[PDB]
Amino acid sequence: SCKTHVLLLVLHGGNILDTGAGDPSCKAADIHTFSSVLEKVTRAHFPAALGHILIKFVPCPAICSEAFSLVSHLNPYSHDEGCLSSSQDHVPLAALPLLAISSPQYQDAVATVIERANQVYREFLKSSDGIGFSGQVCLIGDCVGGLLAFDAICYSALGRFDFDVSDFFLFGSPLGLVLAMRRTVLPQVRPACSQVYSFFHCADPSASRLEPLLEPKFHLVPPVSVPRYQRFPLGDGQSLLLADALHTHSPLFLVGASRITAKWWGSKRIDYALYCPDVLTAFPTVALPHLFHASYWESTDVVAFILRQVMRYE
Amino acid sequence: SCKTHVLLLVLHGGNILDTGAGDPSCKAADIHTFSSVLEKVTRAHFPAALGHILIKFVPCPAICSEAFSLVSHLNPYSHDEGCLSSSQDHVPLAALPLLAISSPQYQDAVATVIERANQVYREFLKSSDGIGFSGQVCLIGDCVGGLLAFDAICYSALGRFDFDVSDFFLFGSPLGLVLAMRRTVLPQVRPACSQVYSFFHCADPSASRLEPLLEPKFHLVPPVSVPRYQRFPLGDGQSLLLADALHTHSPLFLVGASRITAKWWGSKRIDYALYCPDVLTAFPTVALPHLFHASYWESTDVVAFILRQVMRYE
Repeated sequence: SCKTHVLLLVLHGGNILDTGAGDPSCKAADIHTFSSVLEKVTRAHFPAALGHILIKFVPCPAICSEAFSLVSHLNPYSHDEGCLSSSQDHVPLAALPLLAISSPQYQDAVATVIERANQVYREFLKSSDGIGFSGQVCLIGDCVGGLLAFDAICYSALGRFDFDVSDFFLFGSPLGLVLAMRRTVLPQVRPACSQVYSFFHCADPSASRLEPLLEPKFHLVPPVSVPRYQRFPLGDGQSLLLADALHTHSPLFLVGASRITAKWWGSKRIDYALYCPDVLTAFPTVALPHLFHASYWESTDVVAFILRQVMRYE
Repeated sequence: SCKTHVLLLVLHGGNILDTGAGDPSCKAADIHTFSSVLEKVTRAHFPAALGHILIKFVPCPAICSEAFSLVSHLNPYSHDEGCLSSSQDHVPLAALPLLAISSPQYQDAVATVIERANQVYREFLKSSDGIGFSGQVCLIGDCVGGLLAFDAICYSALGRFDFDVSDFFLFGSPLGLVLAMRRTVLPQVRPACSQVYSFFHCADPSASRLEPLLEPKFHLVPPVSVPRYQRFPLGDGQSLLLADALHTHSPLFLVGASRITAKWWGSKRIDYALYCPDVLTAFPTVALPHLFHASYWESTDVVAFILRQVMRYE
């Protein structure tokens, strides 16, 4: 009945250097660009999806504001008020998410995200495109929004989203570092979703693997290489299944297989490395969080990958 | 009576990438190199100090071991067991001190350092060089040892050192980042010493200013430039006093002057930037913590500076 089969809900929190009140047009511009890539890839190769996948977004609070001010005041190099210096090659970017999630007010940002996402979902259900919706809701979190999205669906084994999450995609999010901090302070939390797919460019300062936090020996298993759309528009035929990694690397892991499988966040691999044009690596450190953030919204590699995953429901 | 007028006690904890049991000969080699620089500068320009300044060291625990393992397992790049990859330009070095001090066992490392320092001090007092000692004890902390040394002398306004600390020198220590984390979680702690001098090379990944944590507008006052011994073996004649910075930058700060002066850690500036040979900047990120760590023990710039400070007691 309903024309929308899959709702892609984007939790847009910006990147680790964003501060203050965001520009709402900037968030909408990101989503418009992403939506145009989705439509183009859909027409070229997934015509059965045309008109059936809808994108909505949720603006998240900029939880790195105070952390940015502290890091900027720690900078040994000369700089102007409210600024970093591009000469600081090793600006401590990894401290920004850690300071952000350590704030006593971080939990309030999570509660706010849940409230805004439920309002967006409810308006969708009343809209013409949402009447009679019975499909899948996938979550997409950007660099910072991914952190909030994860904490919003996590449980042990503030309210809650009004929907059940199927696929959960993370765009260059430093979640791994955050979870390493939380394990250090308080030494299983798992997300309530059908699968986690965490994308990163290896050279992104926020690139953080999650698989070795579930099973440490995965640090010796390479991340999955996402196929370049230009060469493999239909994918490269790889199964993506955890069981294939366990089977191929059985000496490393193998009760072993069942214990790892039980604690995994889905039946597929979690760590996905994206092809990184060499141009992106020619920039000073302070420019990289925005450049990597912006890359996702126009990535045909990422969009084609997402589309392939939502076809087991067709 | 006693031939030793100043005891320089070095808390040697290594750098943020050190793990496991240290090589004791390595720590002793560092201290021997430092001691030889001290003797050479002393003979050239402080002959009244010859034979009257003694160096002792205290090996500290390698509190970054577990953090190193986590960061190494987060690395998106291919690497070997127990290793970082030099291709990871933005390895999250800033996470290492933060994970280290967040461990529930960090407080036990501080207690252990206090115990070992008191044993070293007691053996010194029994030695021929220490009988009748009535002089000053200065503390020197290296990158990691500085963190432990600071927490050992801090109080609000585990045991304690058996001595009172005069000057406290920090060699490229990420204390500022640690204190920014602690202020974020629990939003005055001050060290029990006559003065803090925190040295850094601007390009050192652990370089972190402390002055803006005491007074935020100091982020717009440059750190003090340490004179190069090659050109200014006797110093450049600068007072180093906080009051001179407040006076010269009075519009920024000025009850203001008295409140800032009261919360400062001594009467002198705290942030000291060292000249950095360009060679040190030609190295990949994973090599920099050791290279910067090693630089201090052979630095005539640092040694001449230290010697000038211990002359107000002559």
